[PDB]
Amino acid sequence: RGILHTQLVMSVVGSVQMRTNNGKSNQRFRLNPSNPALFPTLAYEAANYDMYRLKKLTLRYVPLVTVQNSGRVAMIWDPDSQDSAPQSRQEISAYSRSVSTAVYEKCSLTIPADNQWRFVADNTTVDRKLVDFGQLLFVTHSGSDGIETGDIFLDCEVEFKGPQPTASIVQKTVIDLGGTLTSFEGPSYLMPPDAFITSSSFGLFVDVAGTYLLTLVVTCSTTGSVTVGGNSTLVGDGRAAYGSSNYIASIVFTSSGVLSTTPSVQFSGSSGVSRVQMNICRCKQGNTFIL
Amino acid sequence: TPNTSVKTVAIPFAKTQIIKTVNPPPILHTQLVMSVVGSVQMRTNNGKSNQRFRLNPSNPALFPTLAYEAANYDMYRLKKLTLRYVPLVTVQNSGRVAMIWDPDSQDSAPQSRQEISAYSRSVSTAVYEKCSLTIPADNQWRFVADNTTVDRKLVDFGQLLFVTHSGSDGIETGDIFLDCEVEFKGPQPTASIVQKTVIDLGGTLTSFEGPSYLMPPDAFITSSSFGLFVDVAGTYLLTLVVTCSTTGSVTVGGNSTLVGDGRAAYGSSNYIASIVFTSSGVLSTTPSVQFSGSSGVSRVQMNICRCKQGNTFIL
Amino acid sequence: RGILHTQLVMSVVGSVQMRTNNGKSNQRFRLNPSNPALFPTLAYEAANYDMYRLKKLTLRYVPLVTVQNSGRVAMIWDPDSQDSAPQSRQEISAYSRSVSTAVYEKCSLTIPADNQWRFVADNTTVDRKLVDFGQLLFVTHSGSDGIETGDIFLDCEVEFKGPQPTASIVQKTVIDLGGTLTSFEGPSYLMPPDAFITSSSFGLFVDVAGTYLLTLVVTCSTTGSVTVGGNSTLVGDGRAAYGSSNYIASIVFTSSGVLSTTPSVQFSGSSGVSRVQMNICRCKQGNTFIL
Amino acid sequence: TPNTSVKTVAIPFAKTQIIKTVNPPPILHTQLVMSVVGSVQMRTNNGKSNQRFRLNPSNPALFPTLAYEAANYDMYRLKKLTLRYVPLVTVQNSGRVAMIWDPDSQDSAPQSRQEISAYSRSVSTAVYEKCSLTIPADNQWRFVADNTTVDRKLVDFGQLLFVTHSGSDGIETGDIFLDCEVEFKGPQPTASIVQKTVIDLGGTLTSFEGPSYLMPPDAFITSSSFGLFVDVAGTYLLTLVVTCSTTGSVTVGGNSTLVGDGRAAYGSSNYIASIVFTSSGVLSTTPSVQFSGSSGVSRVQMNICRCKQGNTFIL
Amino acid sequence: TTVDRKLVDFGQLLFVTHSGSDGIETGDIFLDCEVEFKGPQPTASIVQKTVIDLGGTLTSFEGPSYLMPPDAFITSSSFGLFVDV
Ligand SMILES: [Ca+2]
Ligand SMILES: [Ca+2]
Ligand SMILES: [Ca+2]
Ligand SMILES: [Ca+2]
Repeated sequence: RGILHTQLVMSVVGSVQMRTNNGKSNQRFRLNPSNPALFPTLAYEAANYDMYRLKKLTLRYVPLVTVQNSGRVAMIWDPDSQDSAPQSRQEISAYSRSVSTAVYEKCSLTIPADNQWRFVADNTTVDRKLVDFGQLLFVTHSGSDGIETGDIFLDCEVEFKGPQPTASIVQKTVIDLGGTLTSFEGPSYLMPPDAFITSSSFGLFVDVAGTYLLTLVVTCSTTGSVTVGGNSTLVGDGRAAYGSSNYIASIVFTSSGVLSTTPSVQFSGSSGVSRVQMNICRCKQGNTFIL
Repeated sequence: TPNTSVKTVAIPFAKTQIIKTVNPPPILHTQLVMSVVGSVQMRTNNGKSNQRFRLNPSNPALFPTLAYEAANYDMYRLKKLTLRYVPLVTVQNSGRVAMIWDPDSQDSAPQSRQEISAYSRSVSTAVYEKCSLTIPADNQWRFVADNTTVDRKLVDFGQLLFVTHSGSDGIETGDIFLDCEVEFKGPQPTASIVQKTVIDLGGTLTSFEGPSYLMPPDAFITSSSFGLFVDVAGTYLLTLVVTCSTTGSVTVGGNSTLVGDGRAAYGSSNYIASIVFTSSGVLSTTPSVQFSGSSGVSRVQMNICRCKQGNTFIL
Repeated sequence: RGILHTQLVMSVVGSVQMRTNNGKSNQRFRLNPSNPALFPTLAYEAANYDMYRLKKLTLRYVPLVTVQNSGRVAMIWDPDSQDSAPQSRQEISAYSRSVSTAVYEKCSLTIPADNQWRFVADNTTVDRKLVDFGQLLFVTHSGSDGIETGDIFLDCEVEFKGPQPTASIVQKTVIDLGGTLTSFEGPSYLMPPDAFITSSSFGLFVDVAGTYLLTLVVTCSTTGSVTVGGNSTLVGDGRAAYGSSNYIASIVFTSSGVLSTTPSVQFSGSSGVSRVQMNICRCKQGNTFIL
Repeated sequence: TPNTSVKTVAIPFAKTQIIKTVNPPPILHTQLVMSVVGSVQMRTNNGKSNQRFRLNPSNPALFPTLAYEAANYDMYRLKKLTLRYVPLVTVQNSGRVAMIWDPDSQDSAPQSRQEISAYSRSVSTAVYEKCSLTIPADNQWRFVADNTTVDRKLVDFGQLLFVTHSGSDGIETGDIFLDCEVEFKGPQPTASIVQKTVIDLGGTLTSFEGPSYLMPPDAFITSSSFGLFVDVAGTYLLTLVVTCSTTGSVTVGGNSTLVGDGRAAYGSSNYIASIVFTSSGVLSTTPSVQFSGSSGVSRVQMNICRCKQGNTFIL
Repeated sequence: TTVDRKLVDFGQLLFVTHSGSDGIETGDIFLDCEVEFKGPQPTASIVQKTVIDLGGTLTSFEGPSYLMPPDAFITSSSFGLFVDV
């Protein structure tokens, strides 16, 4: 028999109007084990292999808030991985596997598994449709806007066929003025609508809920302070440096996955930001820098 | 069969539990462990050390009564293990309490929201609603921790971690109970139930002679001051022996109060006191026993005994 | 068959930190019928006899507060009557008969009785251990500090062997400067840590929850007013007098047994208090003094 | 069998009860008695007299309908007696309501917390939670109270006391219901259902001719004023006959309102009025019927009849 | 510690020798028990507290019975204990 793995997926933040996978597109919750959002602990095993096959899948929304904040969390599975995110509130019952209850009460949803071996995404494939097992979509619509409602767990029995040299679990992203985040050599901790640069400032929203390690490489002309807040606190040893036209810093912070209308990591005060290069690693608290 | 099943849930109001003892024979044994103090940001074992709850019968936090019977034996098992968080609050206060068991006894604690859910064996419901966690047992015999070993991983059975976040700040939310059937194999004469802990400048606590009342992230020394954060909740008996150059005063902080006849004395380079205090184990950001006002503190040596309110000295 | 007697024992006041029998030592709840705390109505029958034997014993914590104040009331029986009060929170499960639930919910605890005749305490015995049936200990530890949580009832079937001329149910206590309450010729309405005198003032805390009658005899040099508040209200006819160096007053008040950080009966404004002599009787409301 | 039994209690939210009548025959009989007004300090029968609820069928407080049928008989029993406090409030308001039955009918009331619990037969739960008290019956036949006796201890079956404290101040907390199977032995012609009460200066009410609408701690006279605290909650018909020297006015206070055509007159040393008021029985610290402004009041004589809103005089 | 420890203990052992064979390891005494215990405490404080005044003897507090009152002597200038356990 296999081994179950309970894994944290989201911290569900409620909404008033209508909202999909909360701040993000219909790209986040792909059913591949090469996805840090749905698989925070199996992505390290998924870097060693190229074929997977799912056996048991349950979603387990567990509430956290007091029973005073009305809401409706829905959990939806697609067989596609390229269908668009749902548009209305009432385009929810038209899916195949769906559980939609109130915010304050726990749920469950079982997903029937196939028997086909599928590729583990270390790419840059064009068709995600034939690779993934499907999407997971999470919808909130009543109210109780800025409140951590609950959190969604996920249980798996994943087996892997033929191995591989390890896919490098360190991102590498580049921003230009007017550009977006563009990943390089994987994985997908950051999605492209997660950052912004100006002529003087810089910011990153991080919602995967881990403890990470940055290496800022920012091309500016003056120095700038680096503040960490909103979703994440410093494991406070953030040592930066200046020199030539580069700006180099290294940060250890612990995000919490919750949305906020403040960037998690923010760089301000400088002038003429042109490029920002990143590396994120998912480290632990012992990887700080002694003053 | 209509493909959508509407199920109704009636969330009533405050759920509580009522606990009676019988007790009968000359063995399940429920005990309190903590009172869960909710916090806003993120917190482990609620301000206590990163190593505190630790499955030996020679551990004062989990077994304040069995630790005396554990001194007369060497081997132990643990048969039945349940953790039975009981709420004390209505459905009005938000928050989350999680109960975690490690198979290690030397890991650290989260230090994230990521690590709370999938540890291996964890129950993470809300504050106002009851939990129940069971731990599967083994059949191995392990040493009772005497004459303290270093790698206490092959000795203990594991940790308990008790993580809360996103409260409901510092309120009596609930309390955690613990059940055991402990059996003991071949006996000792006894074990010395008096700690001996030593601090140097820049160092931490290093315990000798056992048991584990104080743990190394509980004390701090400076060139002129000294402090202990006793978080075990008993009534104790100290003997401060502090290598100073001047005299000083000893006050009793927030976690504890005197039985107010603490007699101390100065003399040679040593400074010797003897205090009887009663601690509560709740957090407070004051040292529970504080010695300040002196100069050139280098060593502090301790003896702690768990004595009642008649072992105080008399003016 | 016998006759049951439901009797009020405490008004349980919650606590934040850790607290035994709330303001008092491990002397209060001795299992003798010569104890006004555990036996407010059988102490009048216990003054006539010298041997007792208990038959049925139940404790019946009945709550009073709304279910918003978290707490933990514990009720503990000892077979000793000279063991010390428990030290920690977690030295509760190590007793023999114990029920510990939340503040807002009722409990029950039955105590198995013996068959030995034991002496009724009209003394000044050294060993209470062989006389009493045991202790009762009451512990509160979460929070909800200054709140009347509930009250503990107690049921008995007590039979008495050979009679006696009546033990005088009027206390007599003396305080000196720097001294404490020292009782004389019984009973035990007041315990020694229940009073304080200064060079100018005087106070008594009364937590047995009855209606009483004082005779203050205070040796001062000037007069002083007598205020009653905190736990008890005047049945308001308090007539005092002055004269020579004595100060004599007579008060009828009704305590409620609840703790408060104000003395129940307080005497202030005078100068050179040296001795205070008392007599307490447990009277009724008709024993006042007409103006 | 593990010596510690964890039992879970789910305290839901507001519990209520729903009461319907059927009624069928040409006999259990539920009635309201009070609406429990919680108080902060300590209070008996909620501001009413120390003697009010009193087990005769000739008592308007407990039997506003049977008192007319009780006039046609002499003996009575009481077979079934339940008291069934129904809450009207959520689990948010603290407090305590106790329900007490005495075998005496002439004792006083507490006047402490000591006397509430162990009276003989008492239920003392919280405000938000339901109670139920049953009273065991006898087989004796007792006189219906006519042509008022003095020692009404051998006549009545007992008292009801209804003590609240530590509220939740003056809020509609709950209400108290009362069930009876009353049977009557040999009949009278009738009984005169009109009180006659007389007050002198310094004295109290002394009732004649029955029944017990007003009770002696309900009225006060001065040299110049007069007041009644009617706490029975009906619609009545007064005839004030006050021995004065001057005229005066009559107002209707807080417990009651006019049917506003109260016609009075002066004349000789008497002063004669005739009022129709409708009282509610709730406390208020104003006299419900007040006569003030006169001089040298010596006697006040009364007649009260329980008349409906058509027995008012006309301007 | 109670005072009248007669209703508490089960008795004494006395172990009298005479007319020796002076201070020689002669023999040794063994003791057998089946002890059973009824209802439990938290613990008992296993640390003595004994106090001597001038002219007085040992008066023990807080238990157990390591030292007993004919074991110590004080003077104006000296002090001694005969620990025999
Ligand atoms: Ca590959
Ligand atoms: Ca580990
Ligand atoms: Ca006697
Ligand atoms: Ca009576």
